Order: sequence, then structure tokens, then C-alpha cells
Amino acid sequence: VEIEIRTKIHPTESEDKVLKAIRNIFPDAEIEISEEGEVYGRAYSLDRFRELLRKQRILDTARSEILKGRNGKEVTIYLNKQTATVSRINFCDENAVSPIKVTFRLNNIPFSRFLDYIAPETKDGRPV
Amino acid sequence: KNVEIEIRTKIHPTESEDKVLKAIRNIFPDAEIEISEEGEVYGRAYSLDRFRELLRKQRILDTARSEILKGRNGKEVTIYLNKQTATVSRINFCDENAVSPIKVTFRLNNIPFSRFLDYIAPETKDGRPV
Repeated sequence: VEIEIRTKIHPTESEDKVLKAIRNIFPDAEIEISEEGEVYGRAYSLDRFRELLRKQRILDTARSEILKGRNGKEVTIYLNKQTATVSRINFCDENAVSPIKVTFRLNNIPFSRFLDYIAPETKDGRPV
Repeated sequence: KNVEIEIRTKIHPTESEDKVLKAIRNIFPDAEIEISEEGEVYGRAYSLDRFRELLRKQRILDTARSEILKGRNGKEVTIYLNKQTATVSRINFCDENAVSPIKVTFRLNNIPFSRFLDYIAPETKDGRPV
């Protein structure tokens, strides 16, 4: 699993606060920012993301939003960049005010395997 | 004997307070601004010198004039300015859902609306009052 992150730093945003909102969900991300504010990120550990989804009891929405964003061997979801500043995950649309576009690239593992690892059925009996 | 200028917008968590305020003041340099604990911005301005200058130096009076009209309600005119472009004092009229904008409501107390229009956004290079 490779984690690709995309979003923007608008003229009125702080670079520090956007990099931290991103890191609050994906701590090991390396970010590059273009002259025009484009944010290109790459992460790997799903630990924190999984930890938060469970602590906030939102696996129901997570499991669903993952299915919806599944296209091929890639899964694209959108997280509210603002709520992420306080390490809180909110799934939103692509037109939000902008969001953190996260694109999971599945190398070997099958999709089904990915769904139950991130957002398994009930808060129960989960793969690791 | 006045034009009341009311500024409204917000400062979201990932936004910088300094940048938002300067963006507002790039358009209205003498803005009196207060920020609620939730990030709601409330400002009050008076001079329209900077606003007229920029609409002219940027050659945008046709869009300005039409938008002033499209946003009239009687004695209150409401327009929406792109907050991002205002950071470099570039005036861009937008909608209410811009990814927030600067809501600017002009309160025309004892100055006729028709006269306000020709003062901020006159017709094709025509007569200009002071």
C-alpha cells in the first residue's frame, strides 16, 4: 500500500498548519510544495489513520466511503482538512473548502483485504 | 451623510489571521476588524479610495458596475470579493461558496444608489465625480 496525498495551500493559508493537519493523520509523510501552493505527499503507515477511525467510532462511514472511492487497484477518499488540524477525520466531497485528497495504491493485497484492515465490519474481529 | 461599509468572512483553522486581515485591508486600508472565538470576521470601513483606485488600475468597471447592480437590495448593496486574490489586492467578484470570500455590504444612508454606482463603477470611460 502506497499513500499518495494531494491538496493545496491557498494564499491565505499557513504552510505549517496544513502540513500538520496532514501529519496528524499520516505522521511519516514527506511533503513537497510547489511555488503555487500545490501539495504533493507520500506516506506509508496506516497505524494512526486506523487508530483514529476506531477512537472516533466511524468505521461505518469509513467502510462505505472506501467502497465508493474504489476504482481498480486504487482507492481515493477525501478528508476535511480543517477538522484534521485537531486530528479529527471527516469524509467530505472533492469540492470542499480545499480538502486532503488521499489516494491509496494497493500493490499486492486484494481490495477486500484492505477494506477489513482499515474499516472492518463492526468494531470486531479484525485482521492485522 | 455616509456610506457604511460592512465586512464579513471567516478564518478557518488552516488559515492565517494575519494574511486574512491584510487581504481585507488591501481593499479597505482603514478597516476596523474583530474576530469572534470561532473565526467569524466582522469589519467596518469608510474610505472607498482604495476600492475605486483598484477597480480602475485593473480596468474592471464593467464587471464592477454590473455586479453592484446585481447585488442591490434597495439601500444595501452586497458583493463578494475573492479573499485569496485580495492578498495581492487584486479585485475579483465571486459567489458565496468560494473555497470563504469577503462579503462586503455597503449601507447607503443618505446617498442615492444610482449616484453610488457612477461613483464606484461609472459607464464606459465616462464622467468621474469626487
